Amino acid sequence: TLRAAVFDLDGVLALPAVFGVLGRTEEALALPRGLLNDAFQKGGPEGATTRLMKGEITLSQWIPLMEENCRFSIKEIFDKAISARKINRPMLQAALMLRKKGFTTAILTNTWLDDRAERDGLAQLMCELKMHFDFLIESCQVGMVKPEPQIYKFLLDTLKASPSEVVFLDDIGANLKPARDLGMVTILVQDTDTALKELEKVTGIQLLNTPAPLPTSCNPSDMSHGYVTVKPRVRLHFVELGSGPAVCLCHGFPESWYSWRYQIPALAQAGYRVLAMDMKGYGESSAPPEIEEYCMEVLCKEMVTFLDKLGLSQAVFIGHDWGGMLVWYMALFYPERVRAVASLNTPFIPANPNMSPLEVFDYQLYFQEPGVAEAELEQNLSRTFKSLFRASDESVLVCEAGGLFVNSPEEPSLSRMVTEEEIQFYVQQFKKSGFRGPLNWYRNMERNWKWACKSLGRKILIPALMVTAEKDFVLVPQMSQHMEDWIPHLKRGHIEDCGHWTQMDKPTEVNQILIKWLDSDAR
Amino acid sequence: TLRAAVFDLDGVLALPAVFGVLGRTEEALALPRGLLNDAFQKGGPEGATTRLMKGEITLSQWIPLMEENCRFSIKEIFDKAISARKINRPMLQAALMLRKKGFTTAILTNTWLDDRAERDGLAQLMCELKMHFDFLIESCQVGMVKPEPQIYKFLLDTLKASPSEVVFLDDIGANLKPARDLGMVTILVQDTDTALKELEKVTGIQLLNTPAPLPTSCNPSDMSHGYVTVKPRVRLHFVELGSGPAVCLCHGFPESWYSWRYQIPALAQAGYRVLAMDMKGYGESSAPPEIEEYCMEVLCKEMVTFLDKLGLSQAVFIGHDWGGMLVWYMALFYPERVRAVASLNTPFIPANPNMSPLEVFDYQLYFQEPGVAEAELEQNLSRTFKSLFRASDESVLVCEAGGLFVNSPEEPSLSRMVTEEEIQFYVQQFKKSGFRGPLNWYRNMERNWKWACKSLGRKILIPALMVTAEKDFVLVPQMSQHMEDWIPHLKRGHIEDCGHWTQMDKPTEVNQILIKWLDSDAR
Ligand SMILES: Cc1ccc(Nc2cc(C)c3c(O)cccc3n2)cc1F
Ligand SMILES: Cc1ccc(Nc2cc(C)c3c(O)cccc3n2)cc1F
Repeated sequence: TLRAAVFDLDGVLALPAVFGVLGRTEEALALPRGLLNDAFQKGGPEGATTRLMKGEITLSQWIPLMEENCRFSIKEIFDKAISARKINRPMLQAALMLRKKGFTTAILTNTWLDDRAERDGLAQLMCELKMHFDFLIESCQVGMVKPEPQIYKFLLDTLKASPSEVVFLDDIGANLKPARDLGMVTILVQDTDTALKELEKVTGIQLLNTPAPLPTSCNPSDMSHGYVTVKPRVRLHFVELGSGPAVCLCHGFPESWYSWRYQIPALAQAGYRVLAMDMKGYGESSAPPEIEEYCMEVLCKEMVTFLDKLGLSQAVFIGHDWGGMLVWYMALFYPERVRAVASLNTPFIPANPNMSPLEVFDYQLYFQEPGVAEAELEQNLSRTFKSLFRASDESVLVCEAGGLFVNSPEEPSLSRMVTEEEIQFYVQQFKKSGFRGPLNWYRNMERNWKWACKSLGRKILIPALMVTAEKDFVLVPQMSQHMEDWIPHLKRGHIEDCGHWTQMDKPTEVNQILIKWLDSDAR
Repeated sequence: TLRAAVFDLDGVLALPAVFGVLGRTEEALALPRGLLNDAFQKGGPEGATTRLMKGEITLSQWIPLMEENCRFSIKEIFDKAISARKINRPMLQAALMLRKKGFTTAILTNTWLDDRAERDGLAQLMCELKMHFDFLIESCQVGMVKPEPQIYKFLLDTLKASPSEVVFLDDIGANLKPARDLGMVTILVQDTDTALKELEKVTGIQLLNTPAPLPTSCNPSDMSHGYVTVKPRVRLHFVELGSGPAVCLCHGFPESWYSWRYQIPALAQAGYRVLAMDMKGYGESSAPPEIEEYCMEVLCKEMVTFLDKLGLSQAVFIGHDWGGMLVWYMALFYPERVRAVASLNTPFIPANPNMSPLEVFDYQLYFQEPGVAEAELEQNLSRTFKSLFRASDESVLVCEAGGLFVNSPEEPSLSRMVTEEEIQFYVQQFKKSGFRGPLNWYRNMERNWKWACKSLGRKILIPALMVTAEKDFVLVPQMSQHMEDWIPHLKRGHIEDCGHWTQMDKPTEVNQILIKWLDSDAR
């Protein structure tokens, strides 16, 4: 039985093949057939290309030697061919499905050491692909090349498997040949669909016509964890991924940086430097007990200090729920520090200066009395998160009846939005500080209103996005209707059949909405 | 006696004053004298400008109201005026000198909430200035304005000082008036030199004609600390500051991320995202005991994984000593991941394939035997660092005589390059893992040579800088003479009267050299 799948890069995981550009250049320039392909393979295992593929020489050293075997521009031809080569999405998807089902996956490729001025494009491609596989074996790093028999024995050694346990996929029959002679299952890849039919048939796993997959998530132990002391007793923790303009993600109640797990790899891949916060009172961030430590004024001031200490003059701020509330106040009180602002679910409603704030919000009154909601929420963490984190149809949820979970099961079923593993991550995070810090975010209504009244004559004029979730019953889309009065250039997004837990309910659409808005309005 | 100094921003810490552009526009457009200055102050404490300065309205909301009081472009005039306004360097220098001598320093300014498309320029200015002061009091954040008496009582309250203990500096006599009526020492700032003469006279501290100050350093507790697991038993720690292209700083033996303390704020201010590493075996990074864990191949592989996990397709790599050696091998084996490479002191010398590496390097033989050098180096950490970290003339330093510190004092004097506090930072870092991990970097000579021989046919063709230190007797400038044979486009820098500890010996020149090279060759 098969337990490992091995894929080539050029012509298998990445298309169009760089090999196929030599033939196209010949046809475009009306040169003799196979002229450029011949110059490329000139000298066989003794030639310039074999030296390049073994890592003896770099791509820039090879360009003049290739120009020789040819005797326009080889650099220009290869630059265009490398730029045009993109990830073969259905092939990646099939590799992803096999790994998910327990297969050890690997990429085995004949490649070079790229020192071209434009090497970054390829570096980015390899980075995106590699994260999805157990191993990446590059000819130029191992000083071995396909079809030499040693690279295959090296592949089996790294895989810790016998040939009969390995499916090997390649677009070059000659490179496929030694794997077969060893006893491996082999697929000659010409067109993707037929290759996948062959793969599906031999593995007994459905790979073709499969349902739309969820975006890539985060493994906590694989992330870069950052820590910033904003004041003597206050430290802020964040997860960081990517390069480009800074995008600060702000979760709600009772959440985590992990609530953005589906957005982090997507936003970093779209060209942003993502900073996913543990908001004050949560996870690895500090959780002081005092109520006043959680008023909007102090939270926003600490987020400014967080930027100060990291050396960031600005960040784009994206918030959900209480994070969405924070983000509107960052835009109103610190516009110089906010590149752009986006809120998921939380509308921006100016404070009524002629009315106190306490005058679907029975939840907020139950949360007022210190200790009451903490007692109920901390009693059984697994139950708390399983009851809370549910889609619109999964509804398991007043104050009065004396509690949030009065007519709720002791052992709720697992929502379709989460796995048992993901629930347990939240359980482990909440074991450190409990619910006091998180609940204090609701305990500053009067302070928050007083502070908000100072902004009543202002408008939000920096780039802004409001994202509504059709089926959020706490933060209803209708509550955002008058926002344009205060944010005239406000851009919008809307997600149908989406509950309160936007990021995990509808991750694909959240990502589509944010990336499109970031690229048009945030740089 | 004075213990606090308060500075205005416009016309004091930043020049030319934004107020002085109204008069220049009037003269350029041949408009009636004081026309634009009059429209600006129209309505007094009831006017549009007072509302803007109190934070009732944002700059973008104020532009149309100002256009009104005027009845070209107000936005255009202010955009140019804000862009032109730069930090008043000698004034900042004097504020820096007073704080160093125990003064509580603060900025008190009449400013606005900037929501302009180009607000970043000012956000960057405020960030650079603020880090150097105890307090920043902005009119738009406190809803109070100079010359109203409450802002002055608020300033005294934040300062926790009585008026007679405060020197207050302002370019507007009317704004200076209430501080004087309270009993504060006041300086009307017209020209900088005269203002500083007045400041020097009243404080009794030399501020004018003072020696060239060292670049801004790092306070460890004020930095963002990052942590990346590169493999099960290996975690890498780094300090991170700034935005822009990633610049990875790699220290030598027996050093720390803190060895780059003078480069971190300078490089971040020049527009780079600095990642200052604790190299494997050092500080908060993991220190496994095994020798093989420290061969160049594994170290370079882990640095690639560090980039993978942070989502960085490339970084510019800058190394000193053993970090300089690592950085040349990153360029040779991973060019796709290296934006540009720079080495301080460490030359690039290709391996001799016909000769073993063991055949000024008596230090390296003494370091070979596990436990010997650890015993001597760990015996007294304060003595180890005080003896090592010295300028070219301070020389307190064979193997034979049986030791590194044979004819060295038990209590060495403090080098001019370091403070007692800085030595103690290194002492505290080294208390965690000792010298085993650091010394293992010298214990892979044969493995490193074997790995290096695979690169003998390659050239370094990506952007590269070699920086030589005249008085480094281990890594002598003459050892770098043939480097061009392998790095043809190699750029150079040279530092005279500089010992082995380049960064702390000559910080100003290191920064000048790196920034100039980064801006021309690294983006
Ligand atoms: C159970 C529950 C209730 C409310 C919220 N979210 C919010 C968010 C904001 C922003 C609120 C708010 O601003 C006022 C009152 C209640 C609020 N509830 C989240 C929950 F998990
Ligand atoms: C005491 C001492 C000796 C040498 C070095 N630096 C180096 C750096 C490299 C890079 C070396 C090397 O490559 C071979 C042998 C010795 C080396 N010494 C640093 C010290 F603090």
